Amino acid sequence: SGAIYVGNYRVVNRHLATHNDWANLVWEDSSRDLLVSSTTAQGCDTIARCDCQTGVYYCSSRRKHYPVSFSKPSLIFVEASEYYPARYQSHLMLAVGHSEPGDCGGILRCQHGVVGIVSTGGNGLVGFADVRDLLWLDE
Ligand SMILES: NC(=O)[C@H]1CCCN(C(=O)Cc2cc(F)ccc2Cl)C1
Ligand SMILES: [Zn+2]
Repeated sequence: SGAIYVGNYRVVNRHLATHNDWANLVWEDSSRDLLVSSTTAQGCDTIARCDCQTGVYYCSSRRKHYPVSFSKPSLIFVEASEYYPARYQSHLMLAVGHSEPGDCGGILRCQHGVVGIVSTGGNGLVGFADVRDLLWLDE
């Protein structure tokens, strides 16, 4: 669980979106595992606009933050689940680091701000759905 709040936006993993997020939909993309919904109050997260490859993510299964090097956003094959058939998930960045199914929603961030959220993982790897290209979150 976990979301990014930037202005009147709520960014969540599309597979964990609620009835409320779908009834207030702005944008959603199954290929990225992302869903953005409208909120009434103001959100104060800063989104990073950069090409950083180092940062810190929160791992809720360990109740700890961890520093990682992560790859550049790309199309990576993701094993079938109860939410999706087997497919390439776009805009994904991988890191060596601990991850568990309930860790989805944990924020990844660099000195510039929010980079993305935990979306995939397994075998000592952790995958993050990137949000730095979503320029419209700012405006
Ligand atoms: N983005 C997706 O399609 C997700 C949907 C939920 C399932 N999923 C995972 O990777 C689950 C997972 C397994 C594991 F061994 C360690 C961490 C995680 Cl996040 C793919
Ligand atoms: Zn950065």
